[PDB]
Amino acid sequence: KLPASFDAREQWPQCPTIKEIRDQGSCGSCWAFGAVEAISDRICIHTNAHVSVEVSAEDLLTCCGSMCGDGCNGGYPAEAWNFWTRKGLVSGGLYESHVGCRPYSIPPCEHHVNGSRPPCTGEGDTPKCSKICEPGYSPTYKQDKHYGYNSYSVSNSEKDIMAEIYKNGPVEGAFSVYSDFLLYKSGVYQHVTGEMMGGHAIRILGWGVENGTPYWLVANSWNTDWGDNGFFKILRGQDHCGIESEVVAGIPRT
Repeated sequence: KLPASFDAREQWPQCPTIKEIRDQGSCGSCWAFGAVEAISDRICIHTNAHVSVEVSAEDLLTCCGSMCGDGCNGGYPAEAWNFWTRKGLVSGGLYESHVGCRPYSIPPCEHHVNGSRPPCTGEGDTPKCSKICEPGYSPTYKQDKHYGYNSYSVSNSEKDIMAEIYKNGPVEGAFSVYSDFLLYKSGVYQHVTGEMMGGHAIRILGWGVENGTPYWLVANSWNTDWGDNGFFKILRGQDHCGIESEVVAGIPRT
């Protein structure tokens, strides 16, 4: 029995990461961001908020290597969660936050919107895998690793995905980004036209029905000035743009 609407931000109010929107910068690291964001949320949910950390996008992006794909050139969500179970992920906050072991090294930028930051450019170089924490942070890189207990894909079934989010927290997903999605502002996105811009991985954290239209509540990784404060809603129940076909998650290892 699942609720008709659900928002992980309201279900687990003591988990700040669930509400946080990150910026992948000028790097096609969405595959890593959707994973570390969901993992962050799950670690907090898993420990009843006793442990709440921003898992490092940098660590995943830079240290997984070819197994996860091509760093800033694109990657595989499935392997992102596998890396978490196999090698673990240290903490790390936003660019220049000096938060955590390995904060993100790529600067934030304007993603399809005007703003005070520089406009995003084409996927840059992937930073090096540096297995050491930033100065002043404790514990050591090895000791700060947070491991996944397991990882799995979720079937292409809205009920299965809703049940997964309901029970275990936000998940990572991916969908086809068309040009008519770029200027999203609010409402339930439904693809009607546009050039297929490429697959994009994100974090799904809830669902609902807005004026009869069923939707998934999703966090993008394009900062807070893109979309609806960084989030968006997309049509649910018809594997729209493949939104229900690339869902992956996993349970944290204490």
